[PDB]
Amino acid sequence: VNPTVFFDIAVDGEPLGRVSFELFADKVPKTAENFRALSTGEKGFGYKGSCFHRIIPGFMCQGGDFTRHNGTGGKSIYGEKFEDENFILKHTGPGILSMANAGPNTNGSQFFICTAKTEWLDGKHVVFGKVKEGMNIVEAMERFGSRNGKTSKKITIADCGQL
Repeated sequence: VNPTVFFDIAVDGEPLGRVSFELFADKVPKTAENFRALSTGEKGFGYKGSCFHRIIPGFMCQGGDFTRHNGTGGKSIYGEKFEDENFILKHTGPGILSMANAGPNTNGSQFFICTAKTEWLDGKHVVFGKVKEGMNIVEAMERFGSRNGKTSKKITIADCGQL
């Protein structure tokens, strides 16, 4: 079946709670595997200790830049970038997990958790999972965002792995 991965979220080092994601390996196996492996760290690098650098309430939470912590870095398990696998799945509402990118076929490690329906991203960003448990924790994280995306406290992935 599809893998489930968890993030344990901290706010300025204090524990907030746990989010778990279902990864749609049955429909986007290469994209799901990248996120899974970065969550376990099994390749020697990944998300543990990294931050959510951009949070816009009513839009999305963005993270995954574990090399420069500000949206300019990250890398995939396949190299610096990899292709758009397919666009079968759509941005249907809160909880959707989708890849950030900088143009066609530029996926790395950055991702965003949607907190609203974002249909204008359909066909441009690859959807590859959804929040399974802990959407309330995503809602709590949202409250530390701002209109321009800067967070008022440091939101980090204190631990992560596969359930």
